[PDB]
Amino acid sequence: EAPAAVVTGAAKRIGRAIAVKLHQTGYRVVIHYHNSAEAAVSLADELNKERSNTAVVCQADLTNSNVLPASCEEIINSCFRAFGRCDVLVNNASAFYPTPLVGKTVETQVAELIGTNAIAPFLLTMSFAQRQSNLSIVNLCDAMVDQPCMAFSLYNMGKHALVGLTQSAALELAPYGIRVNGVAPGVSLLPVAMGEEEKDKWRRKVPLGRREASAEQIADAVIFLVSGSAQYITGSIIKVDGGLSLVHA
Amino acid sequence: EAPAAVVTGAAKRIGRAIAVKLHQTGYRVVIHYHNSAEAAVSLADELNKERSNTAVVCQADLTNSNVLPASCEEIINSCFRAFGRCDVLVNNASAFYPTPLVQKTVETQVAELIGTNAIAPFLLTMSFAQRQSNLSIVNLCDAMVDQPCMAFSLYNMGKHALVGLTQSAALELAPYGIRVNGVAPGVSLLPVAMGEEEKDKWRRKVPLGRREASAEQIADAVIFLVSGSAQYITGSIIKVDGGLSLVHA
Amino acid sequence: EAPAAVVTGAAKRIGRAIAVKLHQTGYRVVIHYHNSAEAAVSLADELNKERSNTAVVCQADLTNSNVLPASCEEIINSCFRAFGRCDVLVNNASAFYPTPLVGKTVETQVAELIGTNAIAPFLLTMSFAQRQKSNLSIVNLCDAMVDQPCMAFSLYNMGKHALVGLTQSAALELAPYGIRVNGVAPGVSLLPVAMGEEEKDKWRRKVPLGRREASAEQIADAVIFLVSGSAQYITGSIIKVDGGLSLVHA
Amino acid sequence: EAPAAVVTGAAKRIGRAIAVKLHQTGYRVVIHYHNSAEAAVSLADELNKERSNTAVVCQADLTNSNVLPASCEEIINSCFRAFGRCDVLVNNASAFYPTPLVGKTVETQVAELIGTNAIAPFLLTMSFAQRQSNLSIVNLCDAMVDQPCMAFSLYNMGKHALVGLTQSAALELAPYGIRVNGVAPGVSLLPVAMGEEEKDKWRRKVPLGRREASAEQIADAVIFLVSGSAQYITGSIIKVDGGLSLVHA
Ligand SMILES: NC(=O)C1=CN([C@@H]2O[C@H](COP(=O)(O)OP(=O)(O)OC[C@H]3O[C@@H](n4cnc5c(N)ncnc54)[C@H](OP(=O)(O)O)[C@@H]3O)[C@@H](O)[C@H]2O)C=CC1
Ligand SMILES: NC(=O)C1=CN([C@@H]2O[C@H](COP(=O)(O)OP(=O)(O)OC[C@H]3O[C@@H](n4cnc5c(N)ncnc54)[C@H](OP(=O)(O)O)[C@@H]3O)[C@@H](O)[C@H]2O)C=CC1
Ligand SMILES: NC(=O)C1=CN([C@@H]2O[C@H](COP(=O)(O)OP(=O)(O)OC[C@H]3O[C@@H](n4cnc5c(N)ncnc54)[C@H](OP(=O)(O)O)[C@@H]3O)[C@@H](O)[C@H]2O)C=CC1
Ligand SMILES: NC(=O)C1=CN([C@@H]2O[C@H](COP(=O)(O)OP(=O)(O)OC[C@H]3O[C@@H](n4cnc5c(N)ncnc54)[C@H](OP(=O)(O)O)[C@@H]3O)[C@@H](O)[C@H]2O)C=CC1
Ligand SMILES: Cc1cc2c(cc1C)N1C(=NC(N)=NC1(C)C)N2
Ligand SMILES: Cc1cc2c(cc1C)N1C(=NC(N)=NC1(C)C)N2
Ligand SMILES: Cc1cc2c(cc1C)N1C(=NC(N)=NC1(C)C)N2
Repeated sequence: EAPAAVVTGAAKRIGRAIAVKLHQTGYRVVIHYHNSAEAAVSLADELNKERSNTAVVCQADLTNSNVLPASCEEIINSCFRAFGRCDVLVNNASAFYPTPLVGKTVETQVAELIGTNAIAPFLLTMSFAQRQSNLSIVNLCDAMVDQPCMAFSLYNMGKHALVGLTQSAALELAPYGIRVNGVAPGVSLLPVAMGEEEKDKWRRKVPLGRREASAEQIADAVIFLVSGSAQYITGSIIKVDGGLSLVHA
Repeated sequence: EAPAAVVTGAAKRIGRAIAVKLHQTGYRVVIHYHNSAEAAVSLADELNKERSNTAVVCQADLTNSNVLPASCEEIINSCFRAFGRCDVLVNNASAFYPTPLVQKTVETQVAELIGTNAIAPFLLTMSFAQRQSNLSIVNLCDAMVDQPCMAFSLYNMGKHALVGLTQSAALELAPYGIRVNGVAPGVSLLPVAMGEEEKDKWRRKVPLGRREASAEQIADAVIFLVSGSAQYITGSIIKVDGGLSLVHA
Repeated sequence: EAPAAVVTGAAKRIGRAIAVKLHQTGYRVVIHYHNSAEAAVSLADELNKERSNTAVVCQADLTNSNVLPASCEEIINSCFRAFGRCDVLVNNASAFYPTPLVGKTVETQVAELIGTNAIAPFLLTMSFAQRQKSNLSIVNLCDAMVDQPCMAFSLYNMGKHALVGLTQSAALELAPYGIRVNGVAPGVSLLPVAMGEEEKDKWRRKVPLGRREASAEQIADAVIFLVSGSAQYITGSIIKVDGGLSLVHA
Repeated sequence: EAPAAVVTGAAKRIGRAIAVKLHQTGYRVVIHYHNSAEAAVSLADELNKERSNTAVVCQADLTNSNVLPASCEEIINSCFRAFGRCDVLVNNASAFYPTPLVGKTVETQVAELIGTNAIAPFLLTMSFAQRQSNLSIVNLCDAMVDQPCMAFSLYNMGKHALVGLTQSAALELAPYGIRVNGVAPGVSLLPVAMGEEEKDKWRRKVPLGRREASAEQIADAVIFLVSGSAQYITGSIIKVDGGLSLVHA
């Protein structure tokens, strides 16, 4: 009987790529989504047409609040309800937007950027662990956290917190046989609303090929970390950035 | 006239040593505190005896909540109301306690640990910057963040987020001439409630002299970073750890 | 036609496991060695028994010297001579022993530890790149514990740090030629056969993930990933394979 | 009696600023140099005019070779011969030039870049420690070593090695009371042969003031690390880079 995985923010883009590649490897998947209901259901439909009763959707807001723990617990519960087990958690969902130091309130900005990128991963990790084979968690990090975009403090804080979670949880969950690792893209699929000229400015900075990573390339590193070929790896973050983080100003 | 500094959690231990040292260097000081009212008032009294009208107290809970932004605005504002300027911010206040992944409600644990260690520092940084010469911010980090204590995930997340804030704010505030740096203790004054035997266990691990840092030694590094001797340093984090972080398991 | 790989220090242990997995994946290999001559020749023999003329050996001392560049060029040359191409270089060979700051001379310690761990990797990378005439890559065997080093191993540690710098520098510089450069950083893997079990257990007990050392094959699995089409966008990265060891405070 | 310091490559630029400031602080100094004999003697003359018998020169090639240990041993001996003691070692001398992977031989390139930047620091460290109040070593590192200049692999290798030495020697020498630390410039005094256009190009990248560090600014951080205000600091590398290393491509 097939293992099962939760992928957060899996309706589109990198999360969908990761859900698809896990499914093709033999996983049943929970496709978490927030606003993208149609895309989520559409993906689950495609996956179920390939193998029946192997995909489900689960809607959750991952903004920080006093109910975020309940929400995270429910996402994990959804995997146990559909599949009877939960082998892999992929923390992919991420809010990303500028929060200049010098319109959402600042309260909202902190709640969304810290909640999605860091607090929700921690609460999902807690629920995943409490409910417990090749068990692992993969966190989607950011290769450029030490050379950040100007005016993105809250986003940067959240991704650095996520690094701290990866290490702390790797350490504490190791005795339970749960590995915890990260994949850190540089530039991968560009924002939908980004103009082509602005996309090319990013592409030209990448040493390896002057192009963004495909979603599938990101997913490839996720698949490695969840596989038997990574059974000794925990607390590691693999950059998948085409050399981008190595380029000086 | 004399420059002014806000020091958070400045009633006792390291924050106290920082407040004293800045005051001895010629700063007027706001001593922020949460529960230690008697100690804070007592410190202001002692400093004011040295030089009249140079120390005040400001009480605030730095727990994350929808009122935290207003609280942080108020702290900065207290420095302006007392001293008519605010030249230095020291983010020292910190909650610290275990938050096991497998085990106060979880939402309280999040609010306290992430609020004090990261979100309060971000909001203070915003309030400080907006209100704006040798301007700088010093964040109290942690030298052991990459080799964390077992079961301290939320604390570790908060301190990693603080590293992210230090970098992101250094970059963003550099055009305004505000420097942003960190000081990362290893083992300094041990928890008052920790037994002498457990304290000795940590002391024994420290290569440089088999002892913890004094609060004064931590304050020394803060003083350097705020000084004109650090005029070109921003985005740097100075460990003050006696070599502890270099020691393998 | 099959690709070809050079693996340094490939006679035994992790270098051996790397050569074997590459060979199992379809690579032709050069097994470089220094003192383990019988093990190197027998390994290549067992590989050639599996598939004819798919393995050669090349002996070289990788101590720093004025002849080291020539040796390194010859190692790369031996891959082109045998197989007509060189797709993969694995810098695996390593000297490891204490060099306290406070039976070899210091100049010998410098030459062996900096030579094998850093200078020879640089010189091999140079010859590798220059000889290029679809998936080219270099993998450098780093060390997960380089920021929490063993007492009295300054030269070793300096060599492994330099190796980090080479991985980054060569990744940036070689990216325009489509050559990826990455690292694998073991924590504790195969401990010396001769180390007492009670000593081995001291190390094993410190590892979070299973209180055991990595197998050689576990280390090789990461190299195999980095050289594969699943890692085509990865360059300049160093994957720790340490079971959480570098996370553990003193 | 006044303490004594060895500064390598001290005839010009940053090493000169370091020797000057150490001298202004009360230290007697050994001004090591390789080719700059006139500039070295001129500097010794200025310092001895200020305080007689407080400065000496010592010539040495720091290229790697089988006699480099003897040369490093002699530099340390020259401090004992002039001053009767050796309290501080500043590893400042550095060769810097491109060594592309694709008129010096490669053997020479290796010997010069790895010897000056790494092996000579190790051998000086060894001799410093073997001949042994407030003892310390300060290594001049490089803030940009993780985002290196294209075609500078040997230089980068040497500076990364120097980080490893800083850590390993801090750990090993701590029991003897010798601290070991680093200062990592970003862009400071720009090279002798660089056009105005190219100087401005680098200046423009620096967040904090769009200018390079002064030699004195670099020296200020060295002074801090050897001072009594740094007595618990060992194994630390302080970036002095005006935020340069924080800037993405
Ligand atoms: N793409 C890139 O270039 C890079 C990506 N990364 C990281 O890789 C991962 C994937 O990147 P990418 O696919 O571009 O991510 P996206 O920006 O496309 O976001 C992924 C999903 O996050 C979900 N999400 C956003 N806000 C919330 C919220 N409040 N509650 C719940 N879910 C929410 C959304 O779900 P929905 O649509 O259902 O609302 C969204 O589809 C991220 O973690 C990202 O930070 C790192 C660096 C670069
Ligand atoms: N001591 C050490 O060994 C180490 C220290 N550090 C860092 O150095 C800094 C100072 O350390 P140390 O002096 O030991 O710290 P403490 O643990 O003594 O905490 C400092 C102050 O933080 C304040 N604080 C705690 N919770 C809150 C809250 N909810 N709202 C507002 N303020 C709050 C308290 O104020 P009050 O008393 O008024 O209630 C407390 O006195 C901290 O940031 C710490 O993380 C890092 C590594 C180790
Ligand atoms: N095993 C572990 O726990 C760890 C391993 N590593 C790294 O992993 C890699 C593989 O480790 P492992 O298999 O244990 O390494 P070994 O200690 O077994 O050494 C690997 C090979 O290096 C060769 N070598 C040594 N000196 C020279 C020299 N002067 N000239 C040429 N070749 C030489 C030897 O070849 P010969 O036998 O033919 O003389 C030896 O077999 C190394 O780079 C190592 O540093 C990192 C962390 C820990
Ligand atoms: N300046 C900057 O922007 C940056 C500097 N740094 C580091 O800061 C330190 C000082 O920088 P800077 O003053 O610009 O350095 P320089 O390039 O000016 O060199 C310092 C001295 O090193 C000596 N040196 C060079 N080769 C040898 C050799 N073979 N043997 C002995 N001594 C030798 C030279 O002495 P002589 O003149 O007597 O021949 C030279 O004057 C260096 O370690 C450098 O890497 C780091 C990053 C940036
Ligand atoms: C550089 C960079 C980093 C990113 C990033 C885009 C770019 C260009 N993304 C990040 N997170 C999320 N959630 N979405 C997007 C907008 C695609 N991180
Ligand atoms: C190792 C260690 C890390 C610390 C730490 C103590 C120890 C032993 N402290 C931290 N933060 C806060 N707020 N207080 C205290 C308890 C003093 N970090
Ligand atoms: C970026 C940069 C890094 C440097 C550097 C200059 C620049 C611009 N220098 C380095 N080391 C030595 N020895 N001299 C010089 C040339 C001044 N490192």
